[PDB]
Amino acid sequence: HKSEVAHRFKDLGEENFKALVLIAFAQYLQQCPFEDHVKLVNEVTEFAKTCVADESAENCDKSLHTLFGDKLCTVATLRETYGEMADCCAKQEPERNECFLQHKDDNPNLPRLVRPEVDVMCTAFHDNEETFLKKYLYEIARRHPYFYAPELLFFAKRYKAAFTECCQAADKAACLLPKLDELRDEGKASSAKQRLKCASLQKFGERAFKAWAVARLSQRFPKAEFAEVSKLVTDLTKVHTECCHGDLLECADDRADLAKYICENQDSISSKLKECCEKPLLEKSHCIAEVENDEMPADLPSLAADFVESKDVCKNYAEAKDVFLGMFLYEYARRHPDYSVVLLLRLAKTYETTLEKCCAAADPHECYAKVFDEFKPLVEEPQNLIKQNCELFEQLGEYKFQNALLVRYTKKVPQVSTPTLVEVSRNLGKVGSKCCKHPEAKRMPCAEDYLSVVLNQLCVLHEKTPVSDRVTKCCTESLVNRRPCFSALEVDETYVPKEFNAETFTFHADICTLSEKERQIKKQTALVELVKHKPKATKEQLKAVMDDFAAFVEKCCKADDKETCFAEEGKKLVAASQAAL
Ligand SMILES: O=C(O)C(F)(F)C(F)(F)C(F)(F)C(F)(F)C(F)(F)C(F)(F)C(F)(F)F
Ligand SMILES: O=C(O)C(F)(F)C(F)(F)C(F)(F)C(F)(F)C(F)(F)C(F)(F)C(F)(F)F
Ligand SMILES: O=C(O)C(F)(F)C(F)(F)C(F)(F)C(F)(F)C(F)(F)C(F)(F)C(F)(F)F
Ligand SMILES: O=C(O)C(F)(F)C(F)(F)C(F)(F)C(F)(F)C(F)(F)C(F)(F)C(F)(F)F
Ligand SMILES: CCCCCCCCCCCCCC(=O)O
Ligand SMILES: CCCCCCCCCCCCCC(=O)O
Ligand SMILES: CCCCCCCCCCCCCC(=O)O
Ligand SMILES: CCCCCCCCCCCCCC(=O)O
Repeated sequence: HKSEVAHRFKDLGEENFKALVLIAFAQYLQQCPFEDHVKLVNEVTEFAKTCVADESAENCDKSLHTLFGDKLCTVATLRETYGEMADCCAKQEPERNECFLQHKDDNPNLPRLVRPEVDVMCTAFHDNEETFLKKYLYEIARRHPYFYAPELLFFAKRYKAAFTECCQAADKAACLLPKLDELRDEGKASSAKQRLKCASLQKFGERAFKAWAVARLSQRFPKAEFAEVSKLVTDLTKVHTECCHGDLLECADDRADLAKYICENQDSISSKLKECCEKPLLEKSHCIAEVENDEMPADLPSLAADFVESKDVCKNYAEAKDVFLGMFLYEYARRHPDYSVVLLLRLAKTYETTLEKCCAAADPHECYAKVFDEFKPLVEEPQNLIKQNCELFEQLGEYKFQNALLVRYTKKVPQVSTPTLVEVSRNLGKVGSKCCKHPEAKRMPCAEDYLSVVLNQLCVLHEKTPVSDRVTKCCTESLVNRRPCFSALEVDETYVPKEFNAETFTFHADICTLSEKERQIKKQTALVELVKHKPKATKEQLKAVMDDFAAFVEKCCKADDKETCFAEEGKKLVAASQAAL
């Protein structure tokens, strides 16, 4: 109302307010120590409480943008430490605010955050939970300055749930370590996803983005009328566009206003939002973004009537090409929550190509009579890819599925570095476990959701240091062609076997003494090097060498004086292996 900071403090509650202020400041003042940020937070919090006590107390009617900038410009070492950023303080609002957005550091050169020992974590968590939690919130925020602050706070609350539970349990390490792995992977995916949607808006443009949203919103809210979906898609593009411009408060206000619109209109949208729409502002937009798909209307026609049979198909199309194509996308996607959005975009684009050709024909109805037959192969290709891979994740388990991928992908693009081949192949196997566990109807969307970040990881890595033309081609293909292109890659014909290196296939007794993870990575590193040396080896021959090594490790980890039969019984492996292939 009169005091933005008082209204924020009253909507958020003191605990959330303090945490969000810490995140916000940590993301701009990335090189100031924890101590100094605790101080900014306590000052902003005591100021906010004076505004809550009296909205017309001094400085309480200042904009939150103004107060944020004022406190940044108050920092004593700002020019010494952040240089150019201090020059933003010479400008007036709103130009000061825009100058700060430009001058955050993407890659602050901070050491990797090392996971301490369970004992050390659980003790620190016990002795001062808030300093432990807030210090890690600070460490993560300074390192991820574009991470949406409310989403970083939702992660913090899950970390705190994981410590509260696990620091009291019998086997602390057995409880905690898997939860921290899941959270790390979920957090990294959310950080990659957030960056990619903004890069993609810029790369592929606003039209592609609105198509993507029509498809997603129609799957989620299949009972909403097209005009409601189109209104939601218009507001969603504005939210996403503001959010990518990088102003946290503008992004939060835009999200909150859309959340409120959706909650005020549940009857026109979904029967699934009641619980989300009872949450406080902080959790409401988060909650909606995760909501389950509504059930579609039971009694939906064939799309044939409006999109093939109707004699007004070309007239309807020519009148507003993107609205008609959007209506097609809406009707297709509301019927297929089991499809990837990109599959729905391939279908939409196939229909566009066909109406473009055939609406420029004397008997349009004849030219486009059988358009629906072109959808058959497009739909099956990813359905088959999922069946074949999710039934291999069955036969094998996660680890041996990663191994099957390792051999498949090393043979397709053997020029890729071993660490990239091991990383992507491990990650693609963990996409198996996230998504092959889901029923049929959720498999292709789960797969899409996780492949988009996995293949972006692989591409970004790749275009910073290229190695393969065919990878570059798939990475610079259209949105809809990227995955099909990767899946179309054939075993590399032109690749020359890599010259045998004796070191690479030398193992010691330490291998018996590594975590499960490090031992899998050492083995997977060797496997890739095996395929790189002998790319001609077949399934039968590689299984034979793998089973030989498998039998070697088990024998040479049981034996007395292990490190010798590793040297000795291990040179027998490497000779027997070379000949055999
Ligand atoms: O690109 C990255 O930097 C990344 F986001 F870390 C990613 F590794 F690609 C990832 F998608 F997060 C992921 F961790 F591989 C994963 F989430 F897909 C997973 F495989 F671990 C899960 F199981 F979550 F799918
Ligand atoms: O690969 C891309 O860059 C792309 F933009 F995603 C696309 F393939 F062109 C598309 F977005 F799907 C699309 F074809 F333009 C469309 F399907 F979105 C549309 F044109 F049909 C509609 F009007 F439906 F938005
Ligand atoms: O974009 C999607 O993937 C989606 F599924 F359509 C959606 F995420 F539900 C969303 F509805 F678009 C949305 F962004 F989550 C939202 F609008 F519902 C919101 F409430 F989160 C915001 F806050 F954006 F309003
Ligand atoms: O078709 C499939 O099996 C798939 F799983 F959907 C796929 F993920 F797209 C993939 F094609 F396997 C792949 F992961 F994209 C890839 F093979 F292209 C690669 F990323 F692993 C490499 F590095 F080999 F290019
Ligand atoms: C999100 C704020 C609080 C986070 C508390 C967790 C700190 C311990 C784990 C940090 C190490 C990096 C994450 C990981 O690899 O699991
Ligand atoms: C002066 C420092 C104030 C900065 C605090 C930022 C507060 C963010 C509010 C987030 C509200 C949630 C909205 C949403 O994502 O739907
Ligand atoms: C081995 C890859 C991940 C595990 C599940 C198999 C995924 C293959 C199909 C993915 C296709 C969805 C996106 C698309 O339509 O292009
Ligand atoms: C000249 C080639 C040396 C032969 C050594 C092969 C090492 C690779 C085996 C990788 C094992 C993965 C599967 C398993 O656990 O058995």
